[PDB]
Amino acid sequence: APKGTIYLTFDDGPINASIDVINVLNEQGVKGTFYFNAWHLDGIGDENEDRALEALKLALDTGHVVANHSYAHMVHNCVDEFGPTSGAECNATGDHQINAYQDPVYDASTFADNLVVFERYLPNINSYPNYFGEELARLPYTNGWRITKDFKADGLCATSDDLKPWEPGYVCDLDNPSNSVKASIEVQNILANKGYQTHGWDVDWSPENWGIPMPANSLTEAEAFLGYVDAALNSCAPTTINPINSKAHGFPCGTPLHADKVVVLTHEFLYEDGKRGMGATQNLPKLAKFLRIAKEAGYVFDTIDNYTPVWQVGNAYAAGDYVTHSGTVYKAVTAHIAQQDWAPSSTSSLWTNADPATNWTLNVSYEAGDVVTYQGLRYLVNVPHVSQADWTPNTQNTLFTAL
Ligand code: NA
Ligand SMILES: [Zn+2]
Repeated sequence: APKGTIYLTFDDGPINASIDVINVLNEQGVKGTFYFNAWHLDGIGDENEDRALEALKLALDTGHVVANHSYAHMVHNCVDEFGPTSGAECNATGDHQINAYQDPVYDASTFADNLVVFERYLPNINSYPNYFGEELARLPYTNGWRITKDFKADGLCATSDDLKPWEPGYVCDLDNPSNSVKASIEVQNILANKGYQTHGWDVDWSPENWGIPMPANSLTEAEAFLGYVDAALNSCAPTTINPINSKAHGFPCGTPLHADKVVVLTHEFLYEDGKRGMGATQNLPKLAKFLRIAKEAGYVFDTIDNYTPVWQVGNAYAAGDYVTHSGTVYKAVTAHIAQQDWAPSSTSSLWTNADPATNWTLNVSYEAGDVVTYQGLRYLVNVPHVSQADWTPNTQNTLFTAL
């Protein structure tokens, strides 16, 4: 059995550099998960991106998973009026993380916009089984997680209302997080209610010297980075990670679904020869070498659509095991072997729904203290129970108390 599973994930494509990263992965059979921003398809993302559509097609045609990172990386919150030059304008100030989330309803809606743009540029995108745009997301800047009803985390220092973490006077108060962080938490919850899972990361393959003129050249070496992975294994890395704005607060250390897994965050723009350094000439070899020695160290590589295992006929499940089935998270009621006619569902006796959503949902094991939303109103669970269709919170006064 493997030492563990690494989920190599790439943020902020599709850009020209994505093609070179993908090719490297393909020559070793490794599949990645790509958290894409469609504004690069529109040509306003201030990267080398004339081949962005080519790169999206290549990701899909060679089996990589495409996921939702929002249309424009929240850059509308970086400028007064979003437009074709906002990306460069925000790159000039480096203020990406300041007021990064403002109106959570609007900001969450830019994940929906992202999908509309993908489906205009690639009309058959939903005929690809590896297109997970509607089901997997990651918030810009934010190591926040929405995995199951009992597996969630928020980056409480991820973004700021004024000061960047290194400026004099910067403070993060975990009991009074920034307005930006509070808005981002609401974004997480909106997406969970639309059926997304969101995944953060354990380790960020990033420049070791943010300060040199060509920072991409300081990308950690393959051997040293494997050391970071090894150290992340089963050590609750999302909470121990540095810098402060990268921590995932509340992450349930030791949760079984994270056991023996390491989610790596990196960015394809770090693997390009250009304004950030000779990332292609120096860093693509580090990537290729990482894949080789990771596999030799006993690791296997997988994509985020398998982080929660997909339900499969014939597999053995223990009580408490989590799966996804047709995109929905379920928790096994009893140990059993899966059979084709008894799949998870809203009426299954073998599974309960354990999506990280907070809207009232059928076949959920509700506990005292849970709060559900139903017909626009909030209800507290009074009596633990498994929900069912007749027990809608507005009419079930024994089981729910309106807030
Ligand atoms: Na889902
Ligand atoms: Zn990003």
